[PDB]
Amino acid sequence: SIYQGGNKLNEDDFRSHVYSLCQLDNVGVLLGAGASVGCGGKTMKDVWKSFKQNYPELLGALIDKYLLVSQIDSDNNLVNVELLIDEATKFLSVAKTRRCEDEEEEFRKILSSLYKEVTKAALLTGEQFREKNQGKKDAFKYHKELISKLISNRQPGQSAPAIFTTNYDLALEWAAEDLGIQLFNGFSGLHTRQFYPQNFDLAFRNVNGHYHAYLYKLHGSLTWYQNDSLTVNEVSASQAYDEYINDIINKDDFYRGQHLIYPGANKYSHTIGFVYGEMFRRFGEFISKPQTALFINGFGFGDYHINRIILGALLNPSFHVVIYYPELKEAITKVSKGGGSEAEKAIVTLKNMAFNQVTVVGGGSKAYFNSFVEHLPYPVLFPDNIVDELVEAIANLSK
Amino acid sequence: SIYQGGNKLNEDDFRSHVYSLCQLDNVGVLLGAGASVGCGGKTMKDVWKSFKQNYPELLGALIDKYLLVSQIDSDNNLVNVELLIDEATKFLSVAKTRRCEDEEEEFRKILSSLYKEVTKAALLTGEQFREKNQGKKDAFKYHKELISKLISNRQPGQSAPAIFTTNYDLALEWAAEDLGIQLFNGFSGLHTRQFYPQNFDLAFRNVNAGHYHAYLYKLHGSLTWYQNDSLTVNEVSASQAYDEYINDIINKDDFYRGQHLIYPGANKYSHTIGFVYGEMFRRFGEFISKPQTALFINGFGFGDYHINRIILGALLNPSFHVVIYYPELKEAITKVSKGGGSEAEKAIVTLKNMAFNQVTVVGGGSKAYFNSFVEHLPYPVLFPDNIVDELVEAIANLSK
Amino acid sequence: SIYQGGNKLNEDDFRSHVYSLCQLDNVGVLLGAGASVGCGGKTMKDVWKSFKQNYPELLGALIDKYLLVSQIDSDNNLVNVELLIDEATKFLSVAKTRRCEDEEEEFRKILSSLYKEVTKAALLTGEQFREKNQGKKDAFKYHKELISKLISNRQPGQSAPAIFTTNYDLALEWAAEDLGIQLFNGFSGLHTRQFYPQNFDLAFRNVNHYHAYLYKLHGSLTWYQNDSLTVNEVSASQAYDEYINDIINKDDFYRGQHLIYPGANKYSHTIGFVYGEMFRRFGEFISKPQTALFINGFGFGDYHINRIILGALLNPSFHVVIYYPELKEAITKVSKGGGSEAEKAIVTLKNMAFNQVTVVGGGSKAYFNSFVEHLPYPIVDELVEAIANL
Ligand SMILES: Nc1ncnc2c1ncn2[C@@H]1O[C@H](COP(=O)(O)OP(=O)(O)OC[C@H]2O[C@H](O)[C@H](O)[C@@H]2O)[C@@H](O)[C@H]1O
Ligand SMILES: Nc1ncnc2c1ncn2[C@@H]1O[C@H](COP(=O)(O)OP(=O)(O)OC[C@H]2O[C@H](O)[C@H](O)[C@@H]2O)[C@@H](O)[C@H]1O
Ligand SMILES: Nc1ncnc2c1ncn2[C@@H]1O[C@H](COP(=O)(O)OP(=O)(O)OC[C@H]2O[C@H](O)[C@H](O)[C@@H]2O)[C@@H](O)[C@H]1O
Repeated sequence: SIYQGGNKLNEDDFRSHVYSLCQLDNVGVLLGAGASVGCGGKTMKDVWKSFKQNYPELLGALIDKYLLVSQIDSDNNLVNVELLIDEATKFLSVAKTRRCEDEEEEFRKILSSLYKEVTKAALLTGEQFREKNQGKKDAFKYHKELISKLISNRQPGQSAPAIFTTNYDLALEWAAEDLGIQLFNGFSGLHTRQFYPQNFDLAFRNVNGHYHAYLYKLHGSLTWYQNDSLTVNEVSASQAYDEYINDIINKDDFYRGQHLIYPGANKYSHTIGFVYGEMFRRFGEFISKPQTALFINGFGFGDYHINRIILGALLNPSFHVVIYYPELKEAITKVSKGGGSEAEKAIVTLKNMAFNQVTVVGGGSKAYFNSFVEHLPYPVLFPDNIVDELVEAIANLSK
Repeated sequence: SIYQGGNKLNEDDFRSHVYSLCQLDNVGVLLGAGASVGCGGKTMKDVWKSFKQNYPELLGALIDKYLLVSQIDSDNNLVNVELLIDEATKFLSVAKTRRCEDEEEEFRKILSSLYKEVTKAALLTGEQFREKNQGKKDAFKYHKELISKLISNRQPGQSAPAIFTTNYDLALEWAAEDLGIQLFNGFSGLHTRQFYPQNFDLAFRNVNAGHYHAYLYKLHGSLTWYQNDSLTVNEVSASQAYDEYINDIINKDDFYRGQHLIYPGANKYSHTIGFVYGEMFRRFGEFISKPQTALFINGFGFGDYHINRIILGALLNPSFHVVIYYPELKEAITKVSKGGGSEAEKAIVTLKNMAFNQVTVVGGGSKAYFNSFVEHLPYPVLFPDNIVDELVEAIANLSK
Repeated sequence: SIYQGGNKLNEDDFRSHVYSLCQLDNVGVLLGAGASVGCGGKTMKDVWKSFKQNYPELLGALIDKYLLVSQIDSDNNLVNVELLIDEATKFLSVAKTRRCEDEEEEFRKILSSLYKEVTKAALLTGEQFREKNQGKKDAFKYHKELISKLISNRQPGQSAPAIFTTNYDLALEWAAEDLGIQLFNGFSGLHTRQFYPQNFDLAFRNVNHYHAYLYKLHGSLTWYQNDSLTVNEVSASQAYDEYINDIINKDDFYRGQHLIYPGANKYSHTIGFVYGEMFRRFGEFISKPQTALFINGFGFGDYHINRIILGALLNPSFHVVIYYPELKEAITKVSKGGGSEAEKAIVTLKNMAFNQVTVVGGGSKAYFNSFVEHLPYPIVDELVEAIANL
């Protein structure tokens, strides 16, 4: 269930290790798309089912004329969405050069439908997306505990925690604004909010309140748009819903560059994108510094970039990592049978190393977001220890 | 029924935490109108009960014509005094603007008939208000104990304790004058006492090194303060105050003309002649924005907007600890579970559900009274070997 | 006329004195409603005249039945509307509580008309109010200079400049945003903004870039109190889509205790708390040592600001500079028997025998624009265009 360096580890020692791992100089987390399942989110598996059910006509064309997907994989619902986008874009680009009008519309329809399906699963509240004070609900009660535990475990003279994510939903912002705390994401201004890369080096100070954190979104957001003027703007949720989200969801018009996101395999296709590179540079720079700990939850290991970056970080004798993977036993069994997908071989390789700096936690339902939040400890405000634990010695001498 | 951070803890851990808190850089306390119940005071509910009995026709007119209070709200004892006073003042002002005649005098009578109950309930002793040695009785023992416990625990090179209150009575001055302690109030002189804001930074000093003193802040004025036409604040003794201007209030009727400085109102910013009220709150705000600070609250009912806001906004510091006493706690949770309850019943339950270790809430009914509050305070240890007795700790207890 | 406590000095002495004042520890700038006329602002006189000439049918009722407008002041255009709105709201609340059905609908018309007249003179851009980068226009040019130089004067290790304004229009925010400088106004968040008073003591510092404070005395067009008992804030576009557009382009509709401008709802603690906070912060700043305050665009028509300014003059290190143009006319009016209490208060400061007060009067001598270019002084476009060519 719990492995450290290829061996087996118990529970009490695991808790003691986790407690000691939160006292280092740098602590950070990385949250995937499975972390927001309890708040009302979806998963890429359900997107395929929704697309298949809602659009029964385009699937036939895709499987018949263009041979972009196999029949058995479609029936089993085990197809990769992040890969079909690249093939569809390549097909669209090839046809547009030779002036073939019939194929362009048929591929634009597929792209518009798939993008419409993707965006709808990030609202988390349906039509209630345009209301206010959504952070007071009971669903967003564990994010608040996570933030409180991450920030309360700090000593004066240390650095602030950092949070990395690969989602689009506005759960972290709502949870943080509920408690009245401020997060920094490189934006500033109210009426005209822009992106300034140098706003990541600013911290609070008392002239005569010391509670803040950073937040990096590695794949954009649902409220960021570009006007092609080499600038990026951010607006509120109700403003965005009134502007373009409602039209995209309901009017079923053709998709354009209303909002910038990165669904796909090759992230370098967007040449004029200068945000993605900046965020990944900050991630890589944060990793390299010594005396660092990192907790990973909700990640499916389906990205070449991230799991290629992680592997090279273990040559530093000051980097510790904790990885949660629910369905570990199935992957272990299936790799020995001949092999499986590329996502599972990576996690199997990590488990089998011989360094005492990698820990993998499995166990199905007990390696979820709630359990991960529960494992984090509370600080001890006031540290005799010479007789305090010796009082119970009299009690246990009463056999 | 003791909670911190949403969890629960026992008595021994609570007492150890209380002992730990008392030896910080700064220590303070905040009292309310519930702490004077044991000394002979009364709450606003008794004030309303007396008013409804003593003025039948005024209540009837209010119910029938002016419609300020509904028939169902009054009988079940759920009315409010601050909002009623504010609404009556607004109605009087609009009546004056409309140049009315009967409404003006009727609302003047209504307003003048209300301050009498407050002044009557603020005496704590009755006819013996203008007498000497009032602190020698047995009704002020616990206040003396609290003052002694607060003063004794301090170490050389630290800051003097501070006390805040929202009362009109003199339960603290009588107790402090019996022991010989010299409180600093913000006044000077004997034959003419004036409010100088610059005296809040003065400390005693002996040429050969009495050493015991403390500060007192009254947030809502006092019963012994009157403002002259020269925009000055003067303080007198109890005997002179009783003799000159407060005797006529009880015996006679309709003779209230800004005689004493009190704020029974929900909002005080509309009143634009009071600057001491803004003076005390600056010190209160400055006190709770310093590192290594602790604060105890007892007798407060969370009925003030400004205090609630300033307390809530002060929890963002990482070196602030607070203890709150609130006797009827289970009922508030039960009423909130249905989504209802008053705003006061919601402010307390919101605080209890925080995820920080820097907040503590105590309930239990009769276990969270003023008498029990003083008992939890620890006596200092003088000479401490304390390292060899811990060896004997196991030996001493050998029953079986 | 340019007099310094009753004496006269050349321009060089004035420049040296203002330079010495600008080299103090604490500085502050106070602006009134007269500062907005440089880009499309309006004064009380013009709006009152327009209301008189547009709705004369209900002015007689306001005088005969309610007794709200002084006839002599109305003819002389010497009436305050800010107090009138507050008393109208009080009257409406009293009528609603008393359950007077006939009288309840009467005050809706006057309140709607007053709010329609008020909001027409605060957009400053008309129908283009909901666009972006509106601070880039040439109209908001001297505001950039004022803010930039005020920030530039401050030396390292000292405090930050403060700005007090009575206008309730989005004027300084555009200039601050387009300049590239952050300002703190006691609000935080993006999706749901709330008012936290304790934000006026924060600062920035690079771990390996300054700011300024703004105090809106009477609120703004964006601050509004929703159904919940909390104070919020919205952007210009959202407010325009929500309520600003309707009240200007609708027949008759009134919500009630919803909006928090201009200094209107002071009878509610939830709404009066912010006003009290601004008053307290102003008073606290005024009563600090070695402070210099610059006044401009204020008509001295308030019974509260004048007295609190007068009381603070006890300290020998509190300098006040006033910019009131019509000084010689004031002297001529004072010469005869007739006079006004406001102008008597204004001319009282000229009876001082110490070199701290300096009153500037005349024509262009004391204007909000001219006041801007009195403080001392402290490409990319070509490259941007070259890049934009592709
Ligand atoms: N309740 C739960 N709590 C935690 N983890 C869970 C839970 N339920 C399932 N899981 C695990 O959550 C995981 C679900 O994996 P998926 O979200 O499809 O893969 P990814 O995270 O790489 O996709 C993120 C995409 O978002 C970007 O836009 C890019 O397109 C990324 O590819 C499995 O391990 C489940 O067992
Ligand atoms: N024996 C007791 N010992 C301690 N506390 C007690 C006791 N009995 C009751 N309490 C608590 O004492 C508290 C007071 O009951 P509340 O009805 O809020 O008092 P008020 O209405 O007279 O005015 C209270 C303040 O609110 C106003 O705005 C003014 O600022 C007043 O100062 C409750 O928690 C009681 O349970
Ligand atoms: N270009 C100009 N240059 C100089 N002064 C000017 C200019 N244009 C106008 N003025 C002067 O600007 C002045 C405008 O005076 P008022 O608008 O009454 O002052 P406030 O609103 O700031 O005062 C606030 C109070 O007003 C409310 O009623 C409440 O009582 C508020 O508390 C006149 O003297 C003009 O000559």
